[PDB]
Amino acid sequence: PKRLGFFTRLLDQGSAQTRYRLAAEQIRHAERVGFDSAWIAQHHFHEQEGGLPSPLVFLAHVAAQTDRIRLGTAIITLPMENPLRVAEDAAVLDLLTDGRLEVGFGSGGTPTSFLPFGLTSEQRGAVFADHLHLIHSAWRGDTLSHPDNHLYPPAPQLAARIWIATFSVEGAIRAGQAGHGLMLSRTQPRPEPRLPLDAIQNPIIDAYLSALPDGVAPRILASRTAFVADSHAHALQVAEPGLRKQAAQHREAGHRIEGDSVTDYLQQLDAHVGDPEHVIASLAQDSVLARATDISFQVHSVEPSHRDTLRSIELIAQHIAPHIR
Amino acid sequence: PKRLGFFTRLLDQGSAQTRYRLAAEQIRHAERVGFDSAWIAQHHFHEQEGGLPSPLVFLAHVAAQTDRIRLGTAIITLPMENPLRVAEDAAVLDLLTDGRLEVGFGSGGTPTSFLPFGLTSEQRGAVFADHLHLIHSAWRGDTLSHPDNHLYPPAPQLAARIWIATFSVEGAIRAGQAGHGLMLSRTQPRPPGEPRLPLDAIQNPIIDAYLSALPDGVAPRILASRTAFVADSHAHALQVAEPGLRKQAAQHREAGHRIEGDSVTDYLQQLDAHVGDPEHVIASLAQDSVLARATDISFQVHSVEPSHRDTLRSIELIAQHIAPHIR
Repeated sequence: PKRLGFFTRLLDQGSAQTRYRLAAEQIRHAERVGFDSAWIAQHHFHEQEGGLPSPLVFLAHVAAQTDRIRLGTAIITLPMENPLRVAEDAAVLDLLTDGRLEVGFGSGGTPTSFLPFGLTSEQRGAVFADHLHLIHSAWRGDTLSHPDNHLYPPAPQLAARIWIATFSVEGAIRAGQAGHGLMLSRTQPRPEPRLPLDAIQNPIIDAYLSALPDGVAPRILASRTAFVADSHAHALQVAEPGLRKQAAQHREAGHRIEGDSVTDYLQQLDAHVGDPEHVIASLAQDSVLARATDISFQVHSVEPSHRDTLRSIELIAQHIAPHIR
Repeated sequence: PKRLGFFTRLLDQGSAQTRYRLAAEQIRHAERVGFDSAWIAQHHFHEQEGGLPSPLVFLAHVAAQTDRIRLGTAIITLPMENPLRVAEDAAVLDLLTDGRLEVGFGSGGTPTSFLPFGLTSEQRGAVFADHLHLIHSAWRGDTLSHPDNHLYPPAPQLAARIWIATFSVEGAIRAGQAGHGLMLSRTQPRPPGEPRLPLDAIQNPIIDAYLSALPDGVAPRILASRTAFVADSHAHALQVAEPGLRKQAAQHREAGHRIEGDSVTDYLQQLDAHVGDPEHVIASLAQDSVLARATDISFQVHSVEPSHRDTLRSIELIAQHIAPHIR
C-alpha cells in the first residue's frame, strides 16, 4: 500500500515571500485532495535552483496549517550544515508536527555553494558521513562533548525516519545497511542516452533491498516529474519552455541527449506530461513505481502557473492515484 | 509610546511537546489581549534552563497561528550557531511572518553548552563579533566566499531589526554605535558590596551609554525585560512564587553572587521579581525608573513556576491593569 506525495523545490514565479505562500497553499491543497506526504528541497544562493534554504523553518509554518499530511525534507544538504543544530531543529519540528516529520538527507550540490560552509565539493561524501553520525548520536541521547550535555528535546523516534538520496549502487548499499530510506531522483544521467529510467534505478533498488538488516521494512521514495492538465495539448504547451531549458542544462553539464523534439525531451528527461490518460500510460511503463513504498510528483522540468499546479495536484489525486496506490 | 511584550523561556511543567503547545497558546492569548510583541529565549541541552533550542523553527509555527503580534528572539546565542544558516533561516522566517520578526542576539550562556559547538565560553565574545559581522554582510547582499553566492531570499530589511543583549556599559556602547537595539535583562548582579542596589541604578547607566553612542537619525530601541507574575489574589501569587524564588536565590548564591537575607521580601527585592495582585505589581514596577526610558517592556513569569492557566491569567491582568500605566 503505497504513499502518494507532492514534491516542490519552491520555484513558482515571484518574490520569495510569494513562492512561500504559493508552496504552502499547494501543500494544503495536496492534503485536501488526499496526498499522504509533502516533500520540500533545500537550495542555497540560487533563485532558479530552488527558493528555500531553510526547510525546517518552512515546514514548521506549514505544519501549523495542516493536520494529516506528512512533511519531509528531500533533501537537507547535510554537508552544508552545523549537524547538531540540524539535530535540534528536527527534534523540535517533529514535536510541532505531532510526529509527521520525515528527514531526508543528501550530499550533492553546486560546487561553489559548498565554499561558504567551510568545505569543497570533493569533501562532501566524508563530511556527510561524519554529520550523519553526529546527528544519529544526538538523537540517540548520547552525551554531547560533555557529560552534562544531552539533546533537548529528546528525539529517539527520529533515527527510524532517516532517508538518504543517492544515485549509485554504493550509496544504496550504505543506506540499506543502516536501515535508512532510499530516495530515488526524478531523473538521472544515462550510461545509451535512451535507456529508460527504471533500467537505471532498479539496480539501485536491488542493492538497497539486499543490504537491509532483517526486520527493517524497506522505505523507497520514487520521485517523478508529472504535470497533468485537463487538455493534453495545454499540458504540452506549458512544458515546452521549461523542458528546453532543462535540455540545455543537461548538455552543458556534459550529458548528451538525442533530439530536439518535445517527445524526445519527455522520454530522455523523464517528464510525465499530458492529460490524465497519457500520464497514466507513461507512468505505467516505469517498473520502479511498483517497487516503491512512496511515490512523489513534482512539476519541475515544467514551470506552470500556481493554478495549473493546483489542478495538476487534483488530477493526480483523482485519476493517477488509483493506479499506483 | 511603548510596546508591551510577553517573554518566555518555555519552562512549563511537561514534556517538550507539551511545553511547545503551552507556549504557543500563551503567545496567542497575549496577542488576543493586546500585547504588541512576543519574545522567546534559546537554550541548549537543559530542560531546567529553557525548553527550546530552535527559536526560528518555533516562531515559524506560531507565526502561522497569529496575525498582529511581533515575534522576537531574546536571544539567539550566536556563538553556538553556523552564522550563515542563521542568516538564511531568519531571512525566510521574516517573510513567513510578513515582516513581524525581531532578531535579538546574545553571547553568553552556560559554559558547558559551548563545547559541542567547537568553542569555549572564554571565546564567546570574539566569535559573537565574527558571526554578527557575517550575518550582517549576508543580509546586506554581499558575496559569500564566492562571486556567484548571494543570500537567497534577500533580507535587506533585517539589519535594522537587530537587538543585542548585554549586561555592561561597554556592550551598550557597541550596540549603540552600530545602531542596534539594547536588550536589558530581568535581573543582573549588583556591584561589589552593594547587594541591595535597585535594578534601575544598575541599568540606567547602561541606557545612558547606549543613547550617547547612537548615530544621528537612528531611533533608540530599548527592551526592558522584567519578571512579573500577577494573580487576582495577592497571597496566591506570593504562594506560587516562593518555591521558584528560593531556587533562584540558591542558584544566584552558587554562582558566587551575594543575596542578603532569606525572606521572600528579600528575594523579591534582590531577584527583581514583581509578584502579587495588580495594585502591588503596579506599585513595585512604578519604582523602576528604566521603564519610562524603555521603548519596549516585556514580562516573563520566570523566577516563578506557575501553572499554564495562572500564566494565562497573569497575561490578562497585565494587559488589563498594568499596561495603561506603562504604555
